[PDB]
Amino acid sequence: IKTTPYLEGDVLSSDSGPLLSVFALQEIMQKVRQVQADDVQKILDDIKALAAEQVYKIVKVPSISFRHIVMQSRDRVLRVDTYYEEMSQVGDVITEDEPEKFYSTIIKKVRFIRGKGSFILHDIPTRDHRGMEVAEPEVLGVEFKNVLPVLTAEHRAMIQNALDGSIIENGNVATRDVDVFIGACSEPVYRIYNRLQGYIEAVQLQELRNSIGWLERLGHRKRITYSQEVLTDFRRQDTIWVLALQLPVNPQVVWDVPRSSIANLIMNIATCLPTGEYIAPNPRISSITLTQRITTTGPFAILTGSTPTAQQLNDVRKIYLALMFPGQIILDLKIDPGERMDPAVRMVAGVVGHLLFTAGGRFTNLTQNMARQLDIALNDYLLYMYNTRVQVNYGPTGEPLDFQIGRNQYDCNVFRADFATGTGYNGWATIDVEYREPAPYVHAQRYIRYCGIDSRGIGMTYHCYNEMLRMLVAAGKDSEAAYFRSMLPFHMVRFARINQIINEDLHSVFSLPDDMFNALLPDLIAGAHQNADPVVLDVSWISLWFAFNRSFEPTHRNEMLEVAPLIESVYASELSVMKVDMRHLSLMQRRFPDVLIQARPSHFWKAVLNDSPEAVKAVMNLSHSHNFINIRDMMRWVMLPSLQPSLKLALEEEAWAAANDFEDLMLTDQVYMHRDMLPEPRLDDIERFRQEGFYYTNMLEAPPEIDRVVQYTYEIARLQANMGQFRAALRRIMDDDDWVRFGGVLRTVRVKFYDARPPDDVLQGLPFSYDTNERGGLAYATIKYATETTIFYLIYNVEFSNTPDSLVLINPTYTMTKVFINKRIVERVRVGQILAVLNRRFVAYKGKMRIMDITQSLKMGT
Amino acid sequence: DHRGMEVAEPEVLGVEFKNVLPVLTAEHRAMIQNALDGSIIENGNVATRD
Repeated sequence: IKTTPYLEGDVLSSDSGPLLSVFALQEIMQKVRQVQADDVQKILDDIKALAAEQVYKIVKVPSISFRHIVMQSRDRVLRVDTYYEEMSQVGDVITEDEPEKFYSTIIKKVRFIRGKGSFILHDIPTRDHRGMEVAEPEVLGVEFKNVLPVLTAEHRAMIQNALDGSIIENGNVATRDVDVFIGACSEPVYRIYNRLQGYIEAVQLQELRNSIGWLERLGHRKRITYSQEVLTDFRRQDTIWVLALQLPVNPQVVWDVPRSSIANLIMNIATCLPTGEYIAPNPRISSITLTQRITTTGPFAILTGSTPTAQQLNDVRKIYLALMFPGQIILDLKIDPGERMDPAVRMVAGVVGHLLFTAGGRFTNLTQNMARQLDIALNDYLLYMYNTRVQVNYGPTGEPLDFQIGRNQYDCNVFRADFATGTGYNGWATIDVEYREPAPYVHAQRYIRYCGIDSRGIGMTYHCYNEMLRMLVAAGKDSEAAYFRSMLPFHMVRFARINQIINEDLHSVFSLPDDMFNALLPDLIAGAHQNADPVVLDVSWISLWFAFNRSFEPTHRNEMLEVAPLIESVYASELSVMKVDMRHLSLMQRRFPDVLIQARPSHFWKAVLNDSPEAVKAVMNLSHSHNFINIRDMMRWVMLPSLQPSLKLALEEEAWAAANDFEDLMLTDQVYMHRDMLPEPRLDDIERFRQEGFYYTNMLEAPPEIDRVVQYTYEIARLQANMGQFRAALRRIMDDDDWVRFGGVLRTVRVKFYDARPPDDVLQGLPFSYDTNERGGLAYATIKYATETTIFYLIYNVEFSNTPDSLVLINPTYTMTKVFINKRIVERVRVGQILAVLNRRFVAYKGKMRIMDITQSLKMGT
Repeated sequence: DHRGMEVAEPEVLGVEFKNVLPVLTAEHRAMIQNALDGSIIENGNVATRD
């Protein structure tokens, strides 16, 4: 099957060009760009990647959560957990001038803790010892290698046997027996791991059966193309089932998002629209000699023999898109002052648009302007008269079609456009919407039938076509009357194919709800679109004639159709996660009023949308660029009740529950400034320095005293900077030797470990930045209240005593700032209790367990 | 945006006072700034437009 040829510049061609779905996507994006104007394969692949989303990581060995530092001694070593530094390094600079940056950073923090907390064990290694199953040293949550060579032999032996005593303990659960042992893990990720394990130990095989049944229901509805049943091999007891997602999605959740009509249309295009070809009713007629084709003289004879080019091809496929989407796509005429042509093409477009397009009834895909243009064009054609002379009887007004024509006085004024019933178009006294059975999607019960026919036709006509022929036989134009009489079956079969495409392939969650579809036309006639918004595209004149002379026959179905329930369920789960993120952000703001920063619903929405899958971000961005929202929409949408339960949402809720303590999130406000003479090694007598070593930090181990300390809130700091005595005040008060606090707001802090002398910036930086703008301003030099601040852990290398050139600070200097924390990050512990972190219960499934989920396993598709 | 509220910049207001800032004291500038920043922006509807 190949399309009928079209002229390309000077030579005919019959190639299909780009895909129809790609064309629709680029046309809609270009249109919305023009809307705002005062990659299509990338976005399609971004939508495709939504299926490949994976939440829980099946890992061989849990991540190491501790490490050690040893310095010239056997009794004690320093220990540190890596969780705090990994939590801190994902930070970003914070100012209260940017609430959206603030809350986007918080969202990044909680997403990081959720992602690092979600994991599970499958195939742990085992070793044997005297018939006892013992875990390997590497599977633990604590890694130690540097401590072994340096320690005294007795301590080495008494830690070696204790390490060897890590015997695997056996136990049984609902899935028979598994392996249990002790381990070490940090608190938040262990809480997330426990929550995930508790969800896993829940059993919902009945939910699996219901999901299978819904899949089969949708499958026999889509029995024309969807067929995949693999259930025969699933039933083996040596398996583990992870029901991470509930498949019977609820369309109300995804249809509650305000101004989401454009995004829903665009992603329905992405996931359902098929690819076709454009075929003439009589193939290969464009190759025969033109003398055969242009038989005589007339407007129809002039348009006969013309051939289209790429512009008309694109406009014809735009027309077909509008026909396949009645309630979302409307059309108008592309009008410019540069047009010049025969009015014959305008007359034929006028006479044919009444047959091709529908108005009134239950749905209309034309504008009032377009309907009026079609009416005046048909008036011009009916008044146009070249080979005969017949009588005409005009009416009282100057309206189009307000006359009577023919030997019998026949009223053509019915064909004047009216949206109340649709007399002049295909909605004229013919049923088009009907209900048969409860659909698998509970909001898309309707069936759309053009011209009242169903594919489940030879020689059938319909009402509008019958009175069209009645018009034309009253007008006495028997030439094109016979032409339309002969061309009837092609029109009927093409509209049957369009009906089949509309009713069968397009059934998805993204179809417009029935109430909104019925209320679209009242909103259109009223003029105020309070609920939904369609889009209107421009199309040329002769594209109508070429559309009536062409057809649409599919060749390749949409490849994404095999995972569309999966991607839509994931998409709804993402919406639910974002909504609960909004809720918990609002609650956290209420919970901590004195130190958090006030933001608006728009700020919260942008913050929660900043970290999101790319397809979701792009579709929301384009929808909200096309159509607007206000604070009222956010305040309503945050209060709506519906949610989509999921493992992802449960993990998010548990992440918030662990993040109730905002201080544990590597955020604080306990930053202080106080001059300390920076300690340095004496480096005079070599042997004692080698035996001792030295390490230092700016840690505040205890909170400072309530007296001899001042506070600077941001407003006082701003006013002092605007005055210009900020440096003087700080200088005098620090010459007074007092503590100072930069409290009021949350500051991100980084942590970093140093084995040598660092650059001077981290040594003696300041919590603020001071910039002296040009003289003659309103407010003089200004202050950025918060900037990069880094707590540092300085531990020198004893070997570098041979080369002090990289270790001497040349000239003595002061240390400027200090930070207070309450949690333990690095602590000095005696070697007698290194193993004191082995306090968490690790469980693991056997290797022979086959652990998976069929909803993600189905994506093979063969 | 100040304290979560939209406040217009001080130059949209048709008052020129850049010359008298260096003569005021601490308290005077404090009350002048406190009065100035409180001119929030309210929302309204005109001809069914926001």
